[PDB]
Amino acid sequence: MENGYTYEDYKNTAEWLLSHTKHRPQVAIICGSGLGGLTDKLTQAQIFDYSEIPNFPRAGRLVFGFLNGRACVMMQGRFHMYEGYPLWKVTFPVRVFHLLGVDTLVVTNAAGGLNPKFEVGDIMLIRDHINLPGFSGQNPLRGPNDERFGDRFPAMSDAYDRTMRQRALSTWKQMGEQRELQEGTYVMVAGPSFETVAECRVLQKLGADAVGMSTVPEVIVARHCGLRVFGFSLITNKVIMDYESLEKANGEEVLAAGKQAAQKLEQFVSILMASIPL
Amino acid sequence: MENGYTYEDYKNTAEWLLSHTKHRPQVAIICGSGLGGLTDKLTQAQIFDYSEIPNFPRAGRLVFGFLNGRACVMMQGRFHMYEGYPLWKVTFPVRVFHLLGVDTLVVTNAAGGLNPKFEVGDIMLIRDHINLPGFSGQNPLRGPNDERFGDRFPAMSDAYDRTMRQRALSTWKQMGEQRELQEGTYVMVAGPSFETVAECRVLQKLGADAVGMSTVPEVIVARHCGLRVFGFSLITNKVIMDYESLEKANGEEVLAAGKQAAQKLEQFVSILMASIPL
Amino acid sequence: MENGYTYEDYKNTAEWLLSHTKHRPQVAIICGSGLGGLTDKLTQAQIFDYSEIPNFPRAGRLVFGFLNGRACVMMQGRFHMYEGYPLWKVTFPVRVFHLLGVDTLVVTNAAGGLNPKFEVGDIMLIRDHINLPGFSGQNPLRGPNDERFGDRFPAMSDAYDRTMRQRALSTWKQMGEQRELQEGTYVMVAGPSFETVAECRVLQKLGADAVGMSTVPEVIVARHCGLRVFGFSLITNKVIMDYESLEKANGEEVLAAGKQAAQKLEQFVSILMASIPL
Ligand SMILES: O=c1[nH]cnc2c([C@@H]3N[C@H](CO)[C@@H](O)[C@H]3O)c[nH]c12
Ligand SMILES: O=c1[nH]cnc2c([C@@H]3N[C@H](CO)[C@@H](O)[C@H]3O)c[nH]c12
Ligand SMILES: O=c1[nH]cnc2c([C@@H]3N[C@H](CO)[C@@H](O)[C@H]3O)c[nH]c12
Repeated sequence: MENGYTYEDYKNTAEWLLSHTKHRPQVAIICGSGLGGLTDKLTQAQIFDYSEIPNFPRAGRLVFGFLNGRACVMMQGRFHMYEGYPLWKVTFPVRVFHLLGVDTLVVTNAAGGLNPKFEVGDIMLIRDHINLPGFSGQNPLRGPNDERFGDRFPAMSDAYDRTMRQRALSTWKQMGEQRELQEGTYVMVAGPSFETVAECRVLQKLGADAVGMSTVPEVIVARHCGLRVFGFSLITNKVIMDYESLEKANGEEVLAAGKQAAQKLEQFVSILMASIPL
Repeated sequence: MENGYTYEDYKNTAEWLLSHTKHRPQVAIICGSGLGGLTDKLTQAQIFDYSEIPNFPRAGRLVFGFLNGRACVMMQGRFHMYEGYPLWKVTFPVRVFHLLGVDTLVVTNAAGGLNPKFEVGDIMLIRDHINLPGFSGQNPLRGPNDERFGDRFPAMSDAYDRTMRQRALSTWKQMGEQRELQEGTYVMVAGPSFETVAECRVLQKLGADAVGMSTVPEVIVARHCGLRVFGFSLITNKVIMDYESLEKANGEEVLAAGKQAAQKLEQFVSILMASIPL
Repeated sequence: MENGYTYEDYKNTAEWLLSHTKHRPQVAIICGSGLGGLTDKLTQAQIFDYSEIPNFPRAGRLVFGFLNGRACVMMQGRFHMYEGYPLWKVTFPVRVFHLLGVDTLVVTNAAGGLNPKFEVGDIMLIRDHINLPGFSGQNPLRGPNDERFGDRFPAMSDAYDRTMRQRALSTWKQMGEQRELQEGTYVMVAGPSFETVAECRVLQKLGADAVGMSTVPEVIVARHCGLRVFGFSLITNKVIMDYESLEKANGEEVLAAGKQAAQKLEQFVSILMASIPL
């Protein structure tokens, strides 16, 4: 295997962007889908379709602008391993962002609650991840390493910025809420099918608190090239963890688990901006 | 990655079959190898070699006929990830079956007993699975989804039909047997080499009861497109679970673990037919 | 998928080698990198670069010679899944070795200690492995099997020769050392990034004692074709197993964890030679 992109392809995507928008983003935000009407909060919103973007994998848009005093770039729609993309395509935008000048990555996603304490609607702050595809070989850094981005063997034990995590628990308290900010381990599985009961039990045993099909690869790539990362999971569903229970996970409840729980998340992210140091 | 087949290739395999046999199967059966002399029980047996079959991966035969009052199609020999097939080839026949008109899938396989209660010879009824290749990306649905088959994000928490499971425990009692029908979680690993002792201990800890190298992908594809699924593992070997024990798993004992334990299985499947609703 | 090499490519690499060196090796040694200045201990050292070697994947050298009374072949630098090589390239030299006449494989590697009893510097003798890439499909034997090498379904429950393990604990006692020879399960993960804390906790729970990114595939291929295998991990780092700890795994401490701990290892291997039966 080999990454299709050369250092230069990245570099030429970045330049193209640098020249087609006067915005100079500092914070990249990678939202779910449902969990990002977050586009209206921006101001001076400039949109590019992925389709116009030299090299951009493949209705997918890059929106540049200003969230609450920070210059942002928001990916609206992301790529997934389950769509068939190799990981070096899934995480191509991350490297592009670094070269645009960005120094922080915020990632959000929807995920099934594995911890029996979580409730549909909860926001879980990501403290750590379990990269199960990565154990087998599906790590987005597989291949020759390019030292212009970062090291051969980057560390992930501190992927999720301790400072931003503290500031996120501050901010949340900064509005004394009906539920608290949750915290835990996000496990990535490839999907696109949902877990069996036995699989759920496997993931609870591994120590995971939430489960989804994304995020981890962008986080690894982000950290490889020196960005500060933090993120959240909107728990959209409690994963079925025993056999009598006749109820099921669907793409419908994940999507339709926008509502006040998703608006909550938008506003939370938008306030966070103020805790990101210039 | 991308599935090599288009909706049309399936469709043209099905039509070719619809026109070359007057049989109209309702139940697809996917047997092991050793565990399916089950071909003689059929009547009005019409055979096609895979080799004559427009598109069929690659001595492999589709046998059409009548098991105990049901119109069947029996795959004789299957494909495996360990032979090098991508999963979209392994599970191609499943989609073909759906379009032939089939509404039920019975899958059987040979597997090592992980549960220390099992004994060589036991039939384990499949209650659930742990799809370890699927955690990393080897899910046969990886790629663009085709809604003519089914949803983007199908559920697997109920893959193994509760009704058929109940009817299977009925039927077994319907002949008050020397051992009981076993029940549990089948875990798929890719192979083709057998597990170490430490690996066995891993799989026991995950909650698995039996282990093999097949089945799970056909089950996921079956469920993706609305079939009713049930299956069995003939436990052909107790997997070596500690270090003094000098005895070893071989392809010889799996094969030669036909005998009265495999005939038992044939007859069991053949009676089951009567519990499959028209 | 398919292995790029045919039985003949192996065969022609071997012959080329058989004819370009009068050495006839019996023991293949596959060292780390840092953990093999072991080249000077050899005598009658003949070097080939990988680059001159018909078919050899891709500064990489095969060194032929004599360790302590045994005819050796030492791979200096190896291939890794994380560099992008498929496993059938990573393990190509192993098959070549078998055809050179070799009957034993010694493998060594650097690995993070998962067992809280290990200490940086410790040598762990490999008693077993957990091949996590192999669970998902990344097994170097994936594809049609070639019976000239070995069986379709080889066993790995005895991969790590019990005799050589006993002789290794003898030999170590044969110099009554400040720490003892450690022993345990090596788990392979693909890398190239290092584990999170949560991942470490996963691997401790699976029963693993050390973790690295190599070895397992060569061992599986070695055993597939009948070689005797034994190996070691030099524990170069204690893997970070809880969150307050601010210290991190780096490629620098792994490399610079040569020193007296690596010389110890060289000398240990060099004495071992005397326990390998002719
Ligand atoms: O219970 C779950 N298991 C795995 N993934 C998801 C998700 C996320 N939502 C999407 C599927 O609805 C998918 O893109 C995935 O990342 C929500 N709930 C679950
Ligand atoms: O102990 C085992 N581990 C993994 N697979 C199998 C099998 C099944 N039998 C075949 C190998 O003998 C293979 O196709 C696999 O699906 C029997 N026993 C075991
Ligand atoms: O803590 C660890 N986790 C995973 N691999 C390694 C290694 C081994 N060392 C190399 C990276 O420094 C790499 O080739 C890997 O096989 C040392 N320590 C660790």
